[PDB]
Amino acid sequence: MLTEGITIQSYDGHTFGALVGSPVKAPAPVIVIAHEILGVNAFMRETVSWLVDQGYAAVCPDLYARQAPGTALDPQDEAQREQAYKLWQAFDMEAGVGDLEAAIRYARHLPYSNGKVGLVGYSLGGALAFLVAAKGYVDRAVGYCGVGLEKQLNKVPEVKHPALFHMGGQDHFVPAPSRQLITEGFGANPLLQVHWYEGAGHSFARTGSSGYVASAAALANERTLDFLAPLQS
Repeated sequence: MLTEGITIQSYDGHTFGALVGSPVKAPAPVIVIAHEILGVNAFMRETVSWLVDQGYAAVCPDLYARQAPGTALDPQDEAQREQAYKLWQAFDMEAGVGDLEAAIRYARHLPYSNGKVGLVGYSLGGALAFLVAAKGYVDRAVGYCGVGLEKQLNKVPEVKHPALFHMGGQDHFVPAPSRQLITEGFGANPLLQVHWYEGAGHSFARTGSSGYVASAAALANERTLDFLAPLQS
């Protein structure tokens, strides 16, 4: 689901929609949410609503618009999971970073903006969040469950704004040697944080998922809110 009439235009003229939640009170910092491999779906709607309740505005851009506009897949359904995997496989990461850059500029100039922008990414979006942190487009970035971080380590010293990552300790995408590489590499830059959630796998924070772990999701989300709080007026 997207907000009717909202259009954001990127570096190369491509345009894309977004789900937008205005803040309870103006002004407010704006959080750009980078979605999972499933597009702008029920969990994005819930995440928008949560951040608004917590004193933010939120913008969740349609990052699959270069492949199939309006993707919104329900992970309960096998056919929709399959569609999600196929879209992810073909996803252009560099274009996603450019699209996020455009969504960030858009967020910055919203009328109720207090001038500060954060980004929160999940799954596909958690990997995008690290790339955005390396580019330095936002004041603070958060990624949950990012895949392939261990292949992006040479970007660690490029990070010049705080970024926080939450990773399941049992995430099959991140086996022991990858966990050790990420732990050692990110630890060299004190602007980065990476927290591991023992006994939690991938999607440990996605309500409704068979991988959801309420205690781990609780701790991660609390740390997220405390990390974003300094953006507030």
